[PDB]
Amino acid sequence: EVETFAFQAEIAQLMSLIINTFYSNKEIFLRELISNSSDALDKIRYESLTDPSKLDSGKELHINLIPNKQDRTLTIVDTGIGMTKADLINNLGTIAKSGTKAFMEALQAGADISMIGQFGVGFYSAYLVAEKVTVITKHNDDEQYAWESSAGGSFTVRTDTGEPMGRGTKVILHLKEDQTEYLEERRIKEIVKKHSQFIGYPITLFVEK
Ligand SMILES: NS(=O)(=O)c1ccc(C(F)(F)F)cc1Cl
Repeated sequence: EVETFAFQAEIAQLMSLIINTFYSNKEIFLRELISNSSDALDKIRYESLTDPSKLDSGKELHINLIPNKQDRTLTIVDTGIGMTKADLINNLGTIAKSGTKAFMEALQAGADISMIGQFGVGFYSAYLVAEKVTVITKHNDDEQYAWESSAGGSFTVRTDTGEPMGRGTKVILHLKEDQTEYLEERRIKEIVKKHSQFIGYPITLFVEK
């Protein structure tokens, strides 16, 4: 059973801008998603300081980067706090309407797309490199859900029948045909070293057969 939702008009506008603007510095998508992962890990760590049972769904706090050249996907997995179904529908836990408004004013006032994370909507930079994004998530207070969008104004949400996650979020980037450099080990390593050197969780880059 799949539910289909329309993006708020302002978020559809943000996604179209990300997809249509000529902007060569696409690599910042990975910094933005790793930063969201770290924020999510901070949240469950803070909750665990006063309630250790919040880690019963998994004590390890980490980020994994999983390229798959056969599927042409880059997956970013974190064991952070996760998202409820309500969170997913509400723009993946962001204040995306007000963040988009601030972001587009900044762009007309000299800013560039790499600054997206300062406006709290960095998730949508995934569409710099992905034709489709799937988000699998598990929050302690809800079931496991799958969010998905190929832009075009709509997204779907469904209960996830896939591999149980324990707790956290998995962002699956179905990469555009000309963006497969982000599946190469040396390219991913370079981006992590450049932009994510001060992330306070282990970032493990998986290798492929
Ligand atoms: N930037 S991201 O897609 O890797 C991401 C990571 C974690 C979370 C959450 F907080 F919910 F766990 C949400 C997102 Cl959207």
